[PDB]
Order: sequence, then C-alpha cells, then structure tokens
Amino acid sequence: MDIDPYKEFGATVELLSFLPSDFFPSVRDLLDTAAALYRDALESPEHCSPHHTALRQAILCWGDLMTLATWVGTNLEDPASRDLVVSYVNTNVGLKFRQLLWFHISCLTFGRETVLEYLVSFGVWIRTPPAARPPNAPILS
Amino acid sequence: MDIDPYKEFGATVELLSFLPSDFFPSVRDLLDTAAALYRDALESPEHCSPHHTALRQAILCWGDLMTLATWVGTNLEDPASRDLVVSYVNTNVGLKFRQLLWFHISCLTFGRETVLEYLVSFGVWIRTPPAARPPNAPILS
Amino acid sequence: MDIDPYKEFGATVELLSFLPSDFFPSVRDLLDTAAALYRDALESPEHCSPHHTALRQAILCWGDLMTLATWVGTNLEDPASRDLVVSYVNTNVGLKFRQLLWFHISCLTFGRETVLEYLVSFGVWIRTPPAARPPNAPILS
Amino acid sequence: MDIDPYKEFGATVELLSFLPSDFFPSVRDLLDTAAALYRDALESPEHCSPHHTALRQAILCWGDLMTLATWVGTNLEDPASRDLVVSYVNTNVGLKFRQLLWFHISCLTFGRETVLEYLVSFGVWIRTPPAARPPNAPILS
Amino acid sequence: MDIDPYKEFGATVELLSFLPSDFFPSVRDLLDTAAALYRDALESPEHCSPHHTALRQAILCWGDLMTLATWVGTNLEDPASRDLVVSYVNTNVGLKFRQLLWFHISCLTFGRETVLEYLVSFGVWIRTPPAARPPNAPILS
Amino acid sequence: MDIDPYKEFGATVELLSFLPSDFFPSVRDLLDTAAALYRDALESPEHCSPHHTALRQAILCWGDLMTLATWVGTNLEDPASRDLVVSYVNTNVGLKFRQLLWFHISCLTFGRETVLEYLVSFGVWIRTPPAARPPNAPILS
Ligand SMILES: Cc1cc(C2CCCCC2)n(O)c(=O)c1
Ligand SMILES: Cc1cc(C2CCCCC2)n(O)c(=O)c1
Ligand SMILES: Cc1cc(C2CCCCC2)n(O)c(=O)c1
Repeated sequence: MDIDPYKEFGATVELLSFLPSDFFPSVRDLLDTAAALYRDALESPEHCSPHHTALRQAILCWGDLMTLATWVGTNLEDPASRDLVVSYVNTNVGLKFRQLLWFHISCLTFGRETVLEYLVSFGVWIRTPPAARPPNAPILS
Repeated sequence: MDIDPYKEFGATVELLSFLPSDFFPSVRDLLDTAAALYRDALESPEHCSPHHTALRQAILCWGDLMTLATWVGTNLEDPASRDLVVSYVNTNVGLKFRQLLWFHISCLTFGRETVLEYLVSFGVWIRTPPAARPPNAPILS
Repeated sequence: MDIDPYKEFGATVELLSFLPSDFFPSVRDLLDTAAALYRDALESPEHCSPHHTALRQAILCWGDLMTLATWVGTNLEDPASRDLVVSYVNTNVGLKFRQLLWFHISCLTFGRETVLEYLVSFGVWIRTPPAARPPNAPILS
Repeated sequence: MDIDPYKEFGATVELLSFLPSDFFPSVRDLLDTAAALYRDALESPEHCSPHHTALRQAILCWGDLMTLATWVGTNLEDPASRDLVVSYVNTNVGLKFRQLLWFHISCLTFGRETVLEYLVSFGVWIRTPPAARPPNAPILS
Repeated sequence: MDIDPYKEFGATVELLSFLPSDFFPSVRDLLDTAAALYRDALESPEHCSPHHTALRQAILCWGDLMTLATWVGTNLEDPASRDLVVSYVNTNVGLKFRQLLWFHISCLTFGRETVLEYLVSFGVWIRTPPAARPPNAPILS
Repeated sequence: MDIDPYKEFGATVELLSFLPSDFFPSVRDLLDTAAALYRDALESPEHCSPHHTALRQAILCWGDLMTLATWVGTNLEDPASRDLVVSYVNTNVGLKFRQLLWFHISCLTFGRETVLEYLVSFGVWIRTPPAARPPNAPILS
C-alpha cells in the first residue's frame, strides 16, 4: 500500500517537507504541548476528531520506541546499544513524528485550513533571500 | 499521558489482552488482509472512519519498526543484544500491532459490538479446559 | 468450628471434589477471568452478592500468599526458599482456590443451580468409561 | 485488581489501619469469640449477612496460613529465612486477619456505623498525648 | 517581612509556645490524622477554609524536606549525610510543623475559639505544680 | 496524600511546569516584590485571600530552607554531598518556590484567570521556534 497520513487531512508528505526541518520543535516539546493543551481530550473515551485519533496512535508509537530504548538500556543492561538505537530513532524517524505531531497539534489550536495556508506562506518566505524578504515572517496565533 | 488506543472505540488494552497472543494472525497476514478488503478506502482522501484513521497510522508505524529491526540486525555491534532486540521488536511490539490491526480490521468487516461480544466469549471458551468446553468455539460473523 | 464455604451456596466441599482436579483452570487464568468479566463490580462499594463477597476475600488471600512469595524472594534475598513456598502453595492449597474461584465465577456467569446440576452431570459423565459414555460431554455455556 | 475487603462495608484499609496494631486482640481470641457469639450462624446453610460470608472465608483462610507457618517451621532448610517467614506470617499477615476478624465480629455485635464512629474517635484519642487526652477512652456500645 | 502564620487565625507564635513541646504529637501521627479526618477535603479543588490552605502548604513543605532526605540517602548514596539532615530537621524545624499541624487540625475538628481557650487553660494547668493542680487536666472536645 | 497546592486556585503543577524554569524571576526578587506590593496585607491580622494565606506559609518555609542550606554549607563533613545538597536546595526546591511565589503574586496583581490564560499562551509561544512565533511575546497586564 502507498498510504499518506496527511492525505485524509487535505495535505501531503511533500507539502510538510516544504518547511525546513530546523523549523519544527523537538518531539519532547510537542508531547509536553499535546499534554498542556489536550491531555483530557486525548485520554477521553470520545473520538473528538480524526486529528485526536491520529495523535493518539503517533504518541503511542513514539511511546513504544522509548520503552524499547529503556528496555535495551536497563533490562538488557546494554547502554551502548541503547545509545545507538536512540541515535538511529532521532536521525531516521524523529523528523517524521516532529512533522506529524506539529501538524495535528497546529490543526487543533489554529484550524486545518489556516495551518495549510501557513505552510505555503512560510516556505515561500524562508526561500526568499534575507535581503529580498519582509522582516516580519508569517505568524499563526 | 496514559492513552488507551482502544478507549475511544468502546474497548481497552485489558479486554484485548484477554485473548491469548498465539490466536492473532501474523502482522504480514493482517496487512495483506487490510489491503485485500480496504486498499482503496485506506489510500483515499476521505476520513472514512476513526478505524480507517487508526489503521493508516498503525500501518505506517509498522514500516518504520521493520526498518529499525533490519537496521539493528545488520548494524548492532553486540551479538548478545542484537538477536534479543530483533526478537523484542518482531514479537513483543509485534503482538501490540497484531492486536490493534486485527481489532480495527475485525471492527470494519463484522461491526464493533460483535467484535467486543466475541472477545469475552472466546477468552472464556479458551480458558475452559478441553473436557469441560463445547467442541464448537465462538465464531466471528 | 467446622465451616464449609460452599454450604451457604447450596453445595459442599464433597460435591466440588466430585469433579477431578485436572478439570479446573489454573488460578492465574481464573483471576484474569474474574477481572475480564467482573473487575468493576468486585472493586465497587456495593455488596452485589454473597458470590462477590466470597470472591473478594479469596482473591485477597491468594494475593497475600503471592506477596509472601515475592517478599521471601526479593526482601529476604532467598529465591530457593521462595521456590519451596510457591511449590508448597501450588501442591497443598492451589486446588482449593481453583475449586472456590471456578465455583463463584461459574455461579455468576451461568447461575447457581445450573452450576450445581452441571457438577453432578459431569462427574457421572467422566466416571462412565470412554467406550460407554456419550462423545459430547455436558456443557455449562 | 485493586480490591478493598472493607469497601462494600462502608469502610477502607486506611480507616482500619488508623487504629494501632497492638490494640487488636489476638487471632486465637477473635476466633474463640466468633465461635462463642456466632458458631451456629457461621456453620448454618443461610447467607445470614455479608459479614457472615466474609467471616467464613477469612476463618477458613487462616487455617491454611497456620498450616503453611507450621510447614515452614519444620521443612524450611535455611535457618535465616525460616524464623523470618514464620514471624512474617504470624505478625504481618496476622495483623490483616486481626483487623478483618475484629471488624466483622464488632460490626455484628455493636452495628456497622457504631464501629466506624468508634475507629475515628479511638485513633484521635490514642494519638493525643496522655496529658492532653481525656482519662475515659471511647467505648464500643 | 515579620510574618506570623498564626496571626490571621487570631493566635501568635508566643501563644503556641505557651504549651510545652513534649505536649504535641509526632509529625508522622499528625499527618496520618490529617489524612484520617480530612484527606478528601485537602486533595479537593475547593478552598474549604484558610485552615485547609495553610495545611496544604505545610504538608507539602514537610513533603519537600522528606524528598530531600530520601534523595540524599539513595540518589547521592550517602546515608550518613541523610542521618545528619534528618537529625537537623527533627531538632530544628519539627516542633514548628508539630505546632502548626496540631493547631490547624485541632481548629478544624474542635473549632478555632475552643482551641485558643484550650491553649491558655492547659498552659496555666501544666505550670501549676502537681500538688496544687486539679487531677483532671483540661480536655479538647 | 496526593496534594496539589495549585488545585484550590483552578490550576495544577503540570500547567505551571509548562513555563520553562529559566523564565521565573529569582526567589530573592519575588520576596522583595511581595514586600514592595503587599507587605502591609501579608503582615496584617486579616485573611485577605487564599493567595495571602498560601504566600504567608511559603515565605516562612523558604526562611527554614535557607537556614538548612547555610547549615549544610558549614556543617556537612562529606565534600561530595555538601555542594550537591546546597545546589539541590537552592535550584531544585528553589524552582518550586519560584513557581509558587510568582503564581500567587501574579494572581493578586493581574487576576487569577489572566495568569492562567497567560501560562498557556507563553508556553506555546516559547516552544514555537523564533521563525514561526510572533516577534511580540504575550504580556501580563
Ligand atoms: C486472538 C484471537 C484472534 C482471532 C482471529 C484469529 C485469526 C483471524 C480471525 C480471528 N480469533 O478468532 C480468536 O479467537 C482470538
Ligand atoms: C482496633 C481496636 C480493637 C479493640 C477491641 C479488642 C477486643 C474486643 C473489644 C475491643 N480495642 O479495645 C481497641 O482499642 C482498638
Ligand atoms: C516562567 C515565566 C515567568 C514569567 C514572569 C517573569 C517575571 C514576572 C512576571 C512574569 N514570565 O513572564 C514568563 O513568560 C515565563
């Protein structure tokens, strides 16, 4: 199967990649934010939205990878192999979760279409060279 | 956060664990089944159901976990740890995906309440010793 | 005192012993089943039934013996003596708890009189030699 | 499961622990008292009350725990562990049965609410230092 | 700032010191009593009273000192320095918390003015030499 | 007991921790501010508000913690432990008092709901990278 997790939400993997990697917050900071803003609704027994259902699975999969790292470190008593697995996750998969977490959190706070219009505006703005581009970047509040 | 991926779908992790792990199909067989029955709807740009949204994220995360296992199998220096980490990924996180994939596929084909009634009936049936239990097990339809 | 825990529930220790010991599920499997079917009612602040009150005390006494084993193993640092205490419990008292747990769980799911009629029917059936006895045994279901 | 044997009887483990352990009678003395006051009803084929059902299971489990202690005292090879395991059974699980036996006997003789009001009054009284506390302690009526 | 924690409650540090230190229960016993009598209201989301607000901060500060002791003992692996910090707390600050805990608990159970009248009566009584003073001391109730 | 000092005031420990620790003023500066703005009311014999009662206990407990730190700095024999225990008191328990002092001062000057709305807005703002976030941060007034 060729599945795009953004496709049912009016976006695509390409559109998210349009933003530079450095622009996304850390996974840690996005999880703290998900809690801060939406802990009650995430843990609730209501399908509040597709964004909520998407966020739940993503948070639990990141959860599984962190349980694996801890398990390797303490249960296998092998911190070296632990450090390699953390390094592999952060290098190879961290960006994907950063994009996905940011996208679904941003979509809930600011609204879906606002986040889309913001991806195009910011990518244009950032690519425009410093001299040419307006000093005040596009904002979502 | 304490999130339960089954909680928004009227179930829980405990209820799913009530079925013995050996009685779930393989991940490979569930993915082929997901395709066989629902490839068009999974790949579509419509939020067909929370089951569809849940399945999409799970199917995509499994890809990443299998790339991790392969990577560990080639790249992990310590022979003691390596085979254990591959085994843990394939079987221990494998069981979670087997439960989740089976649950969401079963819920779409046969209906949510049918799947729930079936979990309780089968767990009781399987635990009942051979002599005591009916010869014909409970059937999903 | 000569107390029979089955006497207030229309049965006796003799009637329960009428079933072969091999016929009962494991303690572990009966506790998982008690949870699966009745966790909410067991933990509730209502005397739902004498079966519930009986189950609560039995589950907690098994609980106490398992806390003792763990305590011997980890707190006294003596796994050898741990293994002897587990072995003593499983050979000497496990059958009693298996009979009692099965009885009170079976009485709640299928109804008290049904379970009684089933004890007599099954004991007769199992004692009748293989050649002579019907192929389909009595079923509680 | 998190089961509280006092919860269905309007109390909790915390409330019972509010009384110092030294102020409960011996298990032996509570069993003799249970007999003295209620032998006929305990041994009867009627569910006289939840207190009666609770008492029956507790009295029967104490028998098993005392057979375990005796067995450990003769059969446990390791002298360090043996005396500690006997001591743990007699005193540490002994306190639980002392609390539970006293509670259910006291509830039958004096009434449930009277026993509850008495737990709070006595715990306050005993903790208040000799100088500060009234000479007449609370009495069970 | 010169702040008196008793001043807003119609008392002072001097008036509390009027009672001998030996008269107060242990911190441990007052915390168990605070729980026993008021766990629900202390943990609740209502400002039940200034006594409740005062008690919450005091219980949490004692909590912080006990987390420090544990941290020194286990995390710094230094039980010696642990023993010195516990000794310093118990000799230097324990009386203050004993006075404050007793005061706010006593004020809630027996009423504020009753506790005040009781401080003066008891201090007079205790200072009156044994021969001269009534045999029955003043009682809180 | 699980007590939250913010729970009575419509907030929680999690919500306060949402702000980075570095963005709170020093304890010294918050105490000078508490004096500057509210010395008369804090030292007064009126329960002006729950915020005032909370502040009084916290300000008095900080005194005791600073006497402990000084005492450890002169009197703790083990050089390894001593600097770590002073550092832990000043920074780690310091953060708790910084959060609590700031919270209760901010609640009195600007109003409770304003402070809450400000915690969420600022945490979001600070976590969102410079490029994404508005140049003007949220302001307390
Ligand atoms: C765990 C489990 C799984 C199934 C499925 C196994 C294979 C696919 C369809 C049913 N069943 O029938 C069980 O009883 C228990
Ligand atoms: C918990 C408890 C129990 C008793 C009973 C022990 C024997 C039966 C009557 C009292 N007393 O006297 C207490 O103070 C406290
Ligand atoms: C953690 C923290 C603290 C403050 C206060 C710092 C100074 C006192 C008033 C606000 N602010 O403004 C933040 O954004 C974050």
